[PDB]
Amino acid sequence: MYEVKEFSSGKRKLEDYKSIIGEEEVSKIQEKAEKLKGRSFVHVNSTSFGGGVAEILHSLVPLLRSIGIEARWFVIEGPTEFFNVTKTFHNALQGNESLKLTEEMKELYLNVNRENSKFIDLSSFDYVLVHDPQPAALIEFYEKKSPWLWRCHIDLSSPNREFWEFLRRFVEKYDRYIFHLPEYVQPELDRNKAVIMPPSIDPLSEKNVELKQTEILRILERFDVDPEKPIITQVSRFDPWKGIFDVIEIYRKVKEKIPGVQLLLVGVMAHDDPEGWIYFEKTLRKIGEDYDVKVLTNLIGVHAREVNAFQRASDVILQMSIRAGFGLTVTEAMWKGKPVIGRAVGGIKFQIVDGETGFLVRDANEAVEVVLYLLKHPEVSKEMGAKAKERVRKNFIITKHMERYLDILNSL
Ligand SMILES: O=c1ccn([C@@H]2O[C@H](COP(=O)(O)OP(=O)(O)O[C@H]3O[C@H](CO)[C@@H](O)[C@H](O)[C@H]3O)[C@@H](O)[C@H]2O)c(=O)[nH]1
Repeated sequence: MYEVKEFSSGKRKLEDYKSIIGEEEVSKIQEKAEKLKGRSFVHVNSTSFGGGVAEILHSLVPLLRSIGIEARWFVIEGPTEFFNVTKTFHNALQGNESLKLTEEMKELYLNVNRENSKFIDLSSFDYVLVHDPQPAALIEFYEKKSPWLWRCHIDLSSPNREFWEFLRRFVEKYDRYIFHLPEYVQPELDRNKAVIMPPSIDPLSEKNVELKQTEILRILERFDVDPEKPIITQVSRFDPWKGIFDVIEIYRKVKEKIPGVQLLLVGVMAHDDPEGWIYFEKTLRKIGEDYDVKVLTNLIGVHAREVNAFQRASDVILQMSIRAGFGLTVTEAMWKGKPVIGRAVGGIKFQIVDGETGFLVRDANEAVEVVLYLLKHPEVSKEMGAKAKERVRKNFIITKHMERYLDILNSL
């Protein structure tokens, strides 16, 4: 078990967001964190590098720090055979009821959880929070003297039975379980000690920070994207159920009346995600030699900062997911003042206030209508964008995410 101590984001302090949230909120926040001043609020997970969760802590911990709470962050160490197993666990918990949980696995998972719990005495802190499955078992290697919270960053609606019944022996021990959406809360758990806490975006990160026109134009020209013509964009993982092919049809029907329209299919995926690269290849084969369609991925040099650009340069952003999680992508777009058009699923039906911040449609033809409408009425589009930004500012910001943590600690 290791400890971060440093923070990439730097010294993320509430003050760094004052301009973004206003002083009434910066106060409302400071007030709620005084009643917990000097407390111990530690976090435990699997890494401080590869992961959005890690990126969240790098800003969330400093923040808690700078507001009177002695927040601290510990990580778990381990051999490949542990993460490969936890990878199986991860996929098993999210469907894929074709994986087998063997004893060799349980031994390794639990053991690794044993050795890592002898480096730091988590039970000595006022509040303990554990992130995802990898360290969920730490709770039975100490004598609780304070509340322990279980933060889940994945779906648990249709979990491989075998695997859930195992992880459940540890989860049920925590005082509270935290899920992104009220569809991830497995019934085997007491819905009174369950908590809905949507993920959040950080206004000051590479992905969301506001770039300067010159840079946006440098990234645009680099990927042969004409900013002087209209642009529609869908940011997402390349898999069979994200509407990627529907989007391609919306771009084509739209393109009959607006022959200059461009489509940006943006997606960052890990190189050990064969599934996603196959679907990627399939998309290119489907698009053919129509270069008004831009397939932009990290294979070609696209990362957080380029994604930022692509979203800012978009006139309309889509999310025709058939099956979706919370949809932080819709959150980022909304925060950038863009009207979103997407199916009503997962976090997409929650974030979009149809007809106000964006539109919830049922198919591609309904999608085509609204894209033309929006593109036709840039003022209506400016309006929908402005209100969608506010919804984010008042509901899904990292500072609002933290304030949610206070509310929970103030209720123990
Ligand atoms: O091509 C991409 C796709 C995503 N992002 C970033 O990732 C976030 C969006 O993630 P979403 O695209 O919101 O992630 P999910 O597809 O919802 O992740 C799935 O897989 C997760 C576990 O890995 C589960 O917890 C989720 O519920 C499940 O929906 C955004 O903030 C982006 O910054 C990119 O930069 N490029």
